[PDB]
This record gives sequence, C-alpha cells and structure tokens, in this order.
Amino acid sequence: SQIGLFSKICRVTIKTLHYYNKIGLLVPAYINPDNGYRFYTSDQLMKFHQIASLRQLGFTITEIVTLTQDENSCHIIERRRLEIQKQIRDMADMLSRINHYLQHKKKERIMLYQAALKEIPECIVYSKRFIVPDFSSYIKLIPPIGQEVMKANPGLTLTTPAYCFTLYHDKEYKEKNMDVEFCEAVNDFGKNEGNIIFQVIPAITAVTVIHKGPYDSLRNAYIYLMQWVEDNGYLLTNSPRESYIDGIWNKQDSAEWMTEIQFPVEKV
Amino acid sequence: SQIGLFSKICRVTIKTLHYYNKIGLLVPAYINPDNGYRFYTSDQLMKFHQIASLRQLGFTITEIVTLTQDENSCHIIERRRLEIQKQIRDMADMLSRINHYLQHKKKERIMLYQAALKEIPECIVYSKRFIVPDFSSYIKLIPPIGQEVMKANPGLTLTTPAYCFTLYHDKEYKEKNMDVEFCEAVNDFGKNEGNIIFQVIPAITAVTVIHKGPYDSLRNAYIYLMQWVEDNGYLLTNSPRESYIDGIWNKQDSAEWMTEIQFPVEKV
DNA sequence: GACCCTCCCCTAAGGGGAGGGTT
DNA sequence: AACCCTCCCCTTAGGGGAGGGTC
Ligand code: 118
Ligand code: 118
Repeated sequence: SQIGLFSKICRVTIKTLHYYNKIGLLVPAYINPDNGYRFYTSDQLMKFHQIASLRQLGFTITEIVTLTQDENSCHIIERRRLEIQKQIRDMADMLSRINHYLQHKKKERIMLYQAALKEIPECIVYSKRFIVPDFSSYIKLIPPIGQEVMKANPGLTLTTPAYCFTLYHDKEYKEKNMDVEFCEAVNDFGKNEGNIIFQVIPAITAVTVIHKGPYDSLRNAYIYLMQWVEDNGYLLTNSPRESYIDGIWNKQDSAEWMTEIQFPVEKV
Repeated sequence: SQIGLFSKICRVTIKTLHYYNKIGLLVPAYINPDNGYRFYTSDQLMKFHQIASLRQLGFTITEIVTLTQDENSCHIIERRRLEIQKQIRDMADMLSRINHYLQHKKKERIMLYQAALKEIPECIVYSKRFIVPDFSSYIKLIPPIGQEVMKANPGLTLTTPAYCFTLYHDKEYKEKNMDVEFCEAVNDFGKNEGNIIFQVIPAITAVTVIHKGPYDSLRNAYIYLMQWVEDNGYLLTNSPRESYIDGIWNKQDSAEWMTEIQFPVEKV
C-alpha cells in the first residue's frame, strides 16, 4: 500500500511517517529505486499499533525505541511511574496556589503582595540577642552595635551583596516585649567579645514577600503570609527573618524604602 | 549596579536577564551607549519578584507579558485553572494504566495483547442480523450476503480502506446459539432486499486489541479486554465489534491472519 | 585578573511551505 | 488534477561557546 492510503489506515499524518522513517522507528517494506516511493504492508500496521500503545502512556521516542527493539528492560518502566507520581503532586500544588490567588484578587481587584518560594544558602553572621520594649528603640540601638564590632575587629569585610536581617524568636507576636536578634553577614571568622558573637546560619527554603513604604504597615505583611501557609498546606518550621534593602542609609523619602519578609516552611 | 551583581541579588543567570531585556520584559534602567553596558537599580528587584511569582504558577512568557500591563484582564487565570485540572485527570489515568501494565507483565514473562484507545467515525453500512448455532456455520454462510447485494445493486462501490465487521448483540459472551449481525461499509445508499438492510453506524471511542493467527483462540482476546475495562475504571457502552483485516481471501497460511477486537468504552 | 558585549547554533516532535517529477 | 519526493526554516525558555573590547 502507498503512503497516502497507509496514512488513512492508521489515521496519522504523512509527515509523521516521514519522521518515523528518518528516526528509524518504522521503516517501509519496499522503496522504489528511481522514484523513491514508500510501500507498506500489514505487519507495519501490527507495529504501529504497538507504537501508539506505548506513546499513549507518556514514553518518549527514545524509550519507545528501546522498549520495542531491545530486551524487556523492565527498569525503564518503573522510572516512569515515579516521574508521574512526582508530577501529579506538583500540579496538585499549583491548583491550590492559584485558587488562593483568585480568592484574594476577586476580593480586592488589586494585589499589594506577591509571594514566591526561593532558596537562601547558609551564611556566616555576627549577631546580638536581646529583649526590646519597642521596635523604634531597637532601630536606635543597633548602629552603636555596628560601630563597636566594625572598629574592634581586623579585616571585617561585608558580603556582596549586603545581607542584614533580624530574627524573631517569639511564637506569637506582641508589642510589649520582643525577643529579637540582629544579624549581619560577613566573610570570615574572628574573635568574639561583649554581647555580640559570630555564628553560622544554615540554608532554608522560604516563601518571601517584599514590602515597600514605611515600617508602620509591616504587620500587614505578616497577616498575609500567615494566611498563605494556612491555605496551601505548608508548615512553619523555623523563626522568620526580616531583611533590610533600602532605608535611611541610602534614601531620604520613607515612602520609597524597601524591605523583605521571609518565612521558612515545609510541605505538610 | 552592574549586571553581574544584580544577577547575584536576583539569584538567576545573566542569559536570563539578556533574554528578558530582548523580549521586552524588565528592560534595564540605564544603558551606556559607548560601551553598551547594563545598569540596574533597586527598582528592578520588585518587578523581578513579580515575574518569578507569576512564573511559579505555570504561566508562559507571553501570558506574563500580557498580565503585568493589562492587569484588568483576568480570564487568563481561569483559562489556566481549567487546564491544570485537565492535566491532573490525564496523569491520574496514565498512572493506573502503567500500574495495570506492570501488574500484567509481573507474573507472565511476556504479553501478546497491547490495548490502545482510538476514534472511529460514523459510517454507512449494509447489514444482516440473525442467529447461528456456531461460528463455523457463520463463516460458511457469509459469502452469499456479499454476492446478493452486488447482484441486485449495480454500481455499488466499497470504501477506501475497507471496513468489514460483525456485531455481537448478546449481553453475555457465549459459544453457541449466538445472536450476530454482519456489516460492511459502502459509499452510497441503496434499497433493501429481504433481511438485508441499509443503515448508519455512529461514531465511537474504543479500546482496541489486534489478534493474529487462527480464529479459534479469539476468545482469549475477549477475556483480556474484559479485564482492562474492570482494572482501569472504565464502563462498556455498546456491543463489541470484530473487524477483519487479513484472512483466507488474501493468504493460505492461517498463521498470518489478522483481526481486531474493539470495545466502545467510557471513562466512568 | 575580572567583566562585559554581540553573533551563531542547539534543544522534542513534528508543521508549513517552495520547487521539481510522473501519470 | 492527483500523488509523491527532498530541502529549508519554525515553534519553548533559555544554554553553550567564540571572538573581541572595557574596567
Ligand atoms: C551595623 C548595624 C547596622 C547597619 Sb545599617 C545597613 C548597612 C548595610 C546594608 C543595609 C543596612 C546603616 C544605618 C545608618 C547608616 C549607615 C548604615 C541598618 C539601620 C537600621 C535598620 C537596619 C539596618 C550597619 C552596620
Ligand atoms: C461481503 C461479505 C464477505 C466479504 Sb470477505 C473480505 C474480502 C476482502 C476484504 C475483507 C473481507 C470474502 C471471503 C472469501 C471470499 C470472498 C470474500 C469475509 C468472509 C468471512 C469473514 C470475514 C470476511 C466481503 C463482502
């Protein structure tokens, strides 16, 4: 049978048959010497049925080749059964997250915060832990904490880029007192003194948002992420971080400052 | 800041930023015309965060370009929400079919029958329906049906390719006293004569298996598919068909005959 | 040493078209 | 008018490298 009739027996295109001949998957029975026409037989249909049966399960062309021509090779099959099992979960994750998105967007018709999952490697910081009655006092007391360590240490060179942040060790926030820690990232180790010390901070996988404006609205960010971990089936595994990007040290207008809120989470 | 530092702030590659600047997404702040360098500001971070957040939900590049500037248009979100569910339903079916494949090949070292789904369009047929005591009497009594209609209907042309099959209208699989109909597909209508009738068979979606060899073991095929429909959560909708591809009219070696069993099914 | 630019070819499974040949 | 063949570029979201200029 010619290529045009065999293409209607199998309900497949002609370019597909040309491609399969080029790859080496389905070779015709007889090829005309001067014209170059292709003629097919019934066993070609017997093989095309097997090809389509394998292709309907998601295998790629190379695995289909290795499955038809070679020995049974069961180890290829189970490797696909994992690749599906993982993939479903990913889809089942995204269908959740988009359902959050609409559920907020159609509520307000404007989006102030957008969350994103990312990875933060491990670092080496100098740090100071203490209790604070009011956040403004914490802002006021940190620059001398920087001055002491920068003067009293040889070769204290910051990182590129700059990573400076605050750790909240409290379980449920309250404005009265706050067990806080100040951390700034450096390159090497050294000598310790006073109430400030060097320590390593391990890597995390965190959901982050970015807040723009003054600090007096920062709580509005947290209420968002406390929702995002509750809807999409995640679990808060560690202390949050508050990293500082743009402030009084680079700018003059407080309505153009910029900070970042980070929640380390796991999938539960 | 130069591009090599900004790529460290964003935790992406440089080729990504080049590609984005080319396609018109996140164009840099200030390009110097003498050397051609790209300088980024802290204003670009709050847009890259949004790009990555939209990208983590599965959207494509053109969708992200259309979203960040036409923000009133929100039906793309539903357009993606439906496709997510469709993909989930497809993967959950591929998983069960892979499981059936491994379960079948587990105990039996090799497998003969490989099922595959396909579409069959509507057709015009001439047919004749009756009761037979056995299958052999059926095979012997067929050819008069083919001779008579050609005698009484001059100029009646078959289709290309040929489609010649039989329908088993009985509810339970049997071996004797079978209620069977014989159908052959033609191009144009005609007139009825006796029990021979003309009708139209509708279009179906079916799972198919190809049997090769003598007729007597064909029952095995009817077993295998009957397992499949039960194993993978399908429902049989209509009578099975038996379609003839290679037989005694083309060959003498009965070990080269080819036939196809087709079960019309539905995902229930 | 360390950084940066433009330009060309590559990915999987075919799709679409231009141009030439025979009955 | 109908079939058939071969050659060339096209699709995603960026990767890899060569050659050459700039801090
Ligand atoms: C030690 C302690 C605080 C600061 Sb900074 C800062 C530095 C680099 C990158 C981001 C922030 C600061 C303040 C005034 C003038 C110059 C630098 C700082 C201040 C308040 C809150 C968080 C950080 C610096 C060293
Ligand atoms: C009407 C009735 C039977 C056949 Sb055939 C057949 C021929 C070509 C392609 C497919 C089928 C037949 C057999 C012997 C001699 C002449 C014609 C046929 C017979 C029994 C079972 C299945 C098909 C054709 C028309």
